[PDB]
Amino acid sequence: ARPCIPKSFGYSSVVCVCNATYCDSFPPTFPALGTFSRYESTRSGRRMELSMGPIQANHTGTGLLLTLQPEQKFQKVKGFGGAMTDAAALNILALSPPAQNLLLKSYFSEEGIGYNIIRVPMASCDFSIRTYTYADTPDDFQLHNFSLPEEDTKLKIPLIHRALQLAQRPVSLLASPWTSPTWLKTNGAVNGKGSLKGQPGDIYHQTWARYFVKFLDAYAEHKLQFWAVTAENEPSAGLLSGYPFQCLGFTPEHQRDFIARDLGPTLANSTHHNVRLLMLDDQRLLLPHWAKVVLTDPEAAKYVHGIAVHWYLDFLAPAKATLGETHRLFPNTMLFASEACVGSKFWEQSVRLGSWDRGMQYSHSIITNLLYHVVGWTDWNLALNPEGGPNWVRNFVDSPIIVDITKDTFYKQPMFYHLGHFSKFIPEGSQRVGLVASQKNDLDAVALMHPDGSAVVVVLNRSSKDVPLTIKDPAVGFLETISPGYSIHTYLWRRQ
Ligand SMILES: *[C@@H]1O[C@H](CO)[C@@H](O[C@@H]2O[C@H](CO)[C@@H](O[C@@H]3O[C@H](CO)[C@@H](O)[C@H](O)[C@@H]3O)[C@H](O)[C@H]2NC(C)=O)[C@H](O)[C@H]1NC(C)=O
Ligand SMILES: *[C@@H]1O[C@H](CO)[C@@H](O)[C@H](O)[C@H]1NC(C)=O
Ligand SMILES: [Mg+2]
Ligand SMILES: [Mg+2]
Ligand SMILES: [Mg+2]
Ligand SMILES: [Mg+2]
Ligand SMILES: [Mg+2]
Ligand SMILES: [Mg+2]
Ligand SMILES: [Mg+2]
Ligand SMILES: [Mg+2]
Repeated sequence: ARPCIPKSFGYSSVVCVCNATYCDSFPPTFPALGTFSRYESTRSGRRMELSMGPIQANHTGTGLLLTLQPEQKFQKVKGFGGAMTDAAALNILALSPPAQNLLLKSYFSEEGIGYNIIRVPMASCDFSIRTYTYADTPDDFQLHNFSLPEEDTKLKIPLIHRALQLAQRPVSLLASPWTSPTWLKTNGAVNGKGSLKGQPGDIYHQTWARYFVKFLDAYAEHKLQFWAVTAENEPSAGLLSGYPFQCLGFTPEHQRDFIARDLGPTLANSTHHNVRLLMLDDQRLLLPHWAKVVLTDPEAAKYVHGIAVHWYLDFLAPAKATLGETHRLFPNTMLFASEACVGSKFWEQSVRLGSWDRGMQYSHSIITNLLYHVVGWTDWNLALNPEGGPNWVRNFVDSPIIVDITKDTFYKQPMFYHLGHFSKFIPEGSQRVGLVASQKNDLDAVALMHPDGSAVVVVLNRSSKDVPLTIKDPAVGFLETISPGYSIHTYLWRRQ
């Protein structure tokens, strides 16, 4: 294992500096029964530092106790990852090959944080430098002129293969479109207010559904298979006049009927029938309404595997009214967080190198999502430049890895480590279990059990105050620990 090379840029914490010959690295340590592992990251600069401690048979005192309830079972976890946008691919490929491989290993290798999801845009988005679709030849309803351009064949696809080949965990791919070809749209433009022409069940909608199959066919020719697709990225965006970049507007009723008549049946009657379909792929305030509109129509519901949710400017929001209510109404339709990013005010710089606050936003969001039944959490761009780009409409945002081309260097932000406290230690098939606090407290925490029956607990302290605490597992005993102010911990232990 190789330690963080820390660097401050004046924010509250440090980045870890990587280059062609060096990057910080680690696989999770399950010590002997009766011992626990602790991984600690701190604002002061500790980065996922491993320590161990004893598990006692007994505990006495008045301090905070967190008690696992391993017989209280909740959702199974699909996983964690990020988005291979054109911008992410361009930034990674701007490094020398050895630096590229250390960046990819940081995310995708067991030496890194064990990502197992990659979100793949279907053609261009704001994090593109060229506006294109896969079928720009006008009025090509047959999709004879459907093809993948070099953004896919020379940048994204080869990087996806490289990422998958570094992983031991199976990696799941998720596809989402931003716009259709403009000749399928009411406004004839990639951006602005515009929807598919006509109505679900017609030639425009059947062509758009077929475009999904042609996309999956084309990636399958490149030996890539998808776990899932979403029905549209941010369908509410295309309802807005002046929307600045690629979009395709659907009301929830339009999405319902498109799924029922066109996309569901077209996918089901294809070689890609095992690919899951996720609805919504948009902000939380649209729930539970969107779920009610789509999932109460049995001819739409039969095709919808899950509900994809985005996080933006609401990482510290309460989720009971949106995620909680949606789970209560539709508990057998999984919730999955398909996109999250930190945005700045329109006049502010998008990237804050070394912001601990942005790290805490990521981990607080992941904990909140897990406590409201969400099965996975997906970051946005895997890497950006120090401006938060490139981006053809200057809609810059932050990313967990920032590439500086001019020094063949990349910077791992606090967000990287906050996500890794979950991704590295919560394999696919892990299950959230109960965790109860003895007294009111300022901590954020979640407990899960691995498929093999091991325990994992994440404890985030967004306060400035150190909090001594005890964790009880009724089968092994008590972990006496401390949660320092501005820390995040992941605890691991064997239960037998
Ligand atoms: C990439 O990052 C690594 C880690 O921060 C940098 O590693 C450093 O590499 C230099 C190589 O010149 C090492 O310097 C050595 O200094 C001694 C003492 O003067 C000298 O006798 C040696 O010949 C050599 O120059 C340095 O110790 C090493 N540090 C670590 C922690 O491994 C590397 O420089 C970075 N690459 C670039 C291009 O900045
Ligand atoms: C579209 O595909 C057809 C059939 O292969 C081909 O004849 C035509 O040249 C293509 N059109 C364009 C504009 O590429
Ligand atoms: Mg600290
Ligand atoms: Mg308790
Ligand atoms: Mg897959
Ligand atoms: Mg408009
Ligand atoms: Mg495919
Ligand atoms: Mg409007
Ligand atoms: Mg978005
Ligand atoms: Mg981003």
